[PDB]
Amino acid sequence: SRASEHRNEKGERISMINPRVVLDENGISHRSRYFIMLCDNETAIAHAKKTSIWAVKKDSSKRISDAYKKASVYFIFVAQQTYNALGYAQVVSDLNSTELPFWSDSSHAGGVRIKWIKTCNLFSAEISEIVSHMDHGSEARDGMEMMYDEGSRLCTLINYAIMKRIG
Repeated sequence: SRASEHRNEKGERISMINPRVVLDENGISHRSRYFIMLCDNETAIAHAKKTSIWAVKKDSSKRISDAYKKASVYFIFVAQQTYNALGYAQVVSDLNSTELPFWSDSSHAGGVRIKWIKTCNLFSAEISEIVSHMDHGSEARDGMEMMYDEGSRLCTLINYAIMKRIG
């Protein structure tokens, strides 16, 4: 609990990576919010990367729409079996039950439009570690919200991994 007690002078929790970012007491930023998508279907991700659409499950739809209305929301995409990084995107529309992708099913409340920031298919060991511990030390649940510092690390690690493969 050295993260949870990392504070400014006023006792507000702050990010460990960016001290300018104030967090609530679950380590979440008011302005940039991050959700993990565990991808088990190569055809779905190929479709999502081409058409900039994703499906939101019923178990996480309410939290995701709450966040979309209050902050910038990002989805970080990771292969289910390996935690390979697949990319990250900003959510740029609210849930639309009419615009679901072909691969969705009754577990999904609706679709959202996204704007891709990075796309790749790469293993990053540090990405895998973060995802392995995202649910209070246990492995991530699909669609869960992560802490600001987790999202910021994942995005940088994806950016760095892509950058390094070009070289």
